[PDB]
Amino acid sequence: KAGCPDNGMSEEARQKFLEMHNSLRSSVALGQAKDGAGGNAPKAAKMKTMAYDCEVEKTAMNNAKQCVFKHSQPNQRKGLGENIFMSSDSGMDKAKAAEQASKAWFGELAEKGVGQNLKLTGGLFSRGVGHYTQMVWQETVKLGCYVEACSNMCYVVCQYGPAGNMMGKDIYEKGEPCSKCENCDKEKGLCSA
Ligand SMILES: [Co+2]
Repeated sequence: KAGCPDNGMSEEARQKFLEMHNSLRSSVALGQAKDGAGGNAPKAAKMKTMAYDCEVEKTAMNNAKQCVFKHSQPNQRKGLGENIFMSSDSGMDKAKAAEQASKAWFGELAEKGVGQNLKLTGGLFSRGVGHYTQMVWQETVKLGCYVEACSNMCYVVCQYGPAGNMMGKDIYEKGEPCSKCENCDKEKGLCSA
């Protein structure tokens, strides 16, 4: 979602990825997101707005173009986190793929649960909610994704800068929406720079 190269990724898909990420981060920040562990995820005091980044898309593309479903190694995406997703519908619309990937990742919260302790402990890290926690990582403010049509799958990779899912760190700071940032609408809960 914007000024990126004509590289096979659709603008519609870029826009959908960013829109979904910010919308879902907002829902969490406002205390509106159901948590499988009980109640809703806690409100966030300074959930940051994401922007789309063409350079992050470039390293996401390096993974997706391989048409093998797997996480890239850290040095193949220096300083970035990563979520991956696949569908058997190889030729599906890329915007539709963006929506499905974003929902599947976010769904870990409702389905597996996270709870009110947002410190990324070894326990939490091992419960398989790492796609969700990366989507709502407070300090992650750059998003870049690529969707590749492969022989047997539609393969989706998003990368995230700076990387989230840092062990021992909080996913986000708890508090009333906007309570710890200036450029923020109390009814949205997202902080801009
Ligand atoms: Co993963």
